[PDB]
Amino acid sequence: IQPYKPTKATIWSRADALKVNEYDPTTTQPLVSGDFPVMSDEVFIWDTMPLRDIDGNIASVNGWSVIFTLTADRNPTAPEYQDEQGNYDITLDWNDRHGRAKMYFWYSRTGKDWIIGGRVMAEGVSPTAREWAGTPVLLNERGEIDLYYTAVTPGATVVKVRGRVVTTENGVEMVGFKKVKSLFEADGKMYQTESQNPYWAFRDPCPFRDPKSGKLYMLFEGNVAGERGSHVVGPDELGDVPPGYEDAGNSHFQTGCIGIAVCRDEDGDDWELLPPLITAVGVNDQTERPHFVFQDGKYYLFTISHKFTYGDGLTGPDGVYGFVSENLFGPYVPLNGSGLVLGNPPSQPYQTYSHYVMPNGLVTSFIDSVPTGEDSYRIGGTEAPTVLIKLKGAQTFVLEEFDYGYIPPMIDVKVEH
Repeated sequence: IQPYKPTKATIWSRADALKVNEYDPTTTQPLVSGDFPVMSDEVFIWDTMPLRDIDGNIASVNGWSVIFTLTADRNPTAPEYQDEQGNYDITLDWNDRHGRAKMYFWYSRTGKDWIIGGRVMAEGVSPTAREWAGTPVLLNERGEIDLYYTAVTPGATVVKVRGRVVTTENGVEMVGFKKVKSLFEADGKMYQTESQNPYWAFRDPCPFRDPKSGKLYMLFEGNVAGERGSHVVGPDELGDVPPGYEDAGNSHFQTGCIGIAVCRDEDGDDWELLPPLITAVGVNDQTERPHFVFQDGKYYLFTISHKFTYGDGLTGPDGVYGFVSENLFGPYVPLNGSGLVLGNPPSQPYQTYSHYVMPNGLVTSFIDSVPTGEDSYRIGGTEAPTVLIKLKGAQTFVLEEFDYGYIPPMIDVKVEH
């Protein structure tokens, strides 16, 4: 016997969070311009999910880059959205996107200047009208794709649906996404359920093949199991806080975690829930969109979070946070000491969201709200400038800004059917 340390969740502690610096130029997203272009006059987009293989490589098909987006109609003539003066209020329409979300695809041979493709699944295919985020996995040279996504209301279930990408020299179609299969939902002993918390999270599947073992696994956002309000911020959740910073307040209401499941097969058909990789009790309620970059034989685990969802007595920016380990199952340590990788600038604290760090270092995000004066602002619902970061040991560094929605491929796949 070679004894190994047992797998345990890594705790993102209150003490770690006290290190978050909102004013670090190496970990701040570049300022979005108030004159940003808008990709569609018919729909809003937000969470953007590039087509990729199971190993994480961003993929084009016959030269076409492809992205999937959460999408919602714009409703400029809806009476519900007319203000006291009879003028459309975009903010109300934008805020209502989540309740009407559906998956679209877009394509381009340049990795930008995206051409809209429309719905991936015909209306009524999804068991839930709300289609929340996940990952489109390109499977093979026939163009078969497994779309892993979150079927929301009733409940929140990780699901997948098979279909195919078909290309011509003029564009791209998504065909045959007809049969949605239930994979798993929160269990109540590891991950919190709706019964335990009406505000529970269970979403954002990120399947991957582990580069070391070759086994399939999948990340997702959850909350630590237990009745809402029953969690305890104990010594390990508090961490090594400095004098005067011992009060946890009511931070036991913040219970985010990064979950992981394992597949019993190579096809991503039958999955088993494992205990969480990272927990943030007393620190943040929302560790969204967990995803990996594998680099230098290490595991870089990124998650997106909000200022608003911080534990009582803590703060930090909206943006991307992350952790690094030598091993899939930990232990992880916070990048840059605090966990913060790329925060929104405090002068434009909601400019972007739902970042996705790709293995080439490029980070894509969507534009939310950009100030244009002391009191005024513009809504996005369109892609933000891509920004390059460098991962170096337990540090990250922001390097260079690229065009709006620039998502170049890492591989090209020749597809025939």
